[PDB]
Amino acid sequence: QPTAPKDFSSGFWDFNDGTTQGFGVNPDSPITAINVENANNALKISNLNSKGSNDLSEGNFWANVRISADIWGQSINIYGDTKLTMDVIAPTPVNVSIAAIPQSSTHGWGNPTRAIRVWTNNFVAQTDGTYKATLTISTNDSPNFNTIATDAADSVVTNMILFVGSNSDNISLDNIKFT
Ligand SMILES: OC[C@H]1O[C@@H](O[C@H]2[C@H](O)[C@@H](O)[C@H](O[C@H]3[C@H](O)[C@@H](O)[C@H](O[C@H]4[C@H](O)[C@@H](O)[C@H](O)O[C@@H]4CO)O[C@@H]3CO)O[C@@H]2CO)[C@H](O)[C@@H](O)[C@@H]1O
Ligand SMILES: [Ca+2]
Repeated sequence: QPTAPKDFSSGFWDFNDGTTQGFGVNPDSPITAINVENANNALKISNLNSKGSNDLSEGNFWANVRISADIWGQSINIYGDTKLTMDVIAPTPVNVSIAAIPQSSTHGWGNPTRAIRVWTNNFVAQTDGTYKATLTISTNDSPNFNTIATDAADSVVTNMILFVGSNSDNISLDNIKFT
């Protein structure tokens, strides 16, 4: 049930248009019974723990669910960029593991070198009641990200795959952007 973006004028995924802005379970995901929807102007990913998408290690993110913006219909020039950052939102401080594989027309895949984790102690309470952590993926963590960001001949991200793991059946991603 992924839904195309209605407004991507910010140049990054802010999920403020009520859509999953192209995101949904990836065809090659080992896990599929994961819910991906828009809630509270964010990308809400439910049941990660119940479906075994809870690997929190650095190199076994292969066991986690893979999501991708297959019906995104947009793109982002990332030449010269060095980071992929996003806010992880949850009602209580949880643990979330994220590995990413940005894709371009000529650089379709690269095995992530490592997944980046934010642990409970990384979450800060928000006045809205929820807790939020800032997760950042460097080009050092994703070779395909480094390849695209350093390839002036083809530095346009046309899609992306995220490996998402958590010990919480309720987390949200928001403001996923390259900088
Ligand atoms: O073709 C246009 C279409 O492409 C979509 O992207 C595809 C990639 O093109 C495709 O290469 C990629 O395939 C992955 C596959 O999903 C992985 O599961 C698999 O992983 C391998 C790993 O590479 C090996 O090193 C390791 O030893 O084993 C694992 C599995 O055992 O690797 C292949 C790549 O070789 O899948 C993408 C989609 O999931 C774009 O997303 C889309 O936008 C384009 O339209
Ligand atoms: Ca938002």
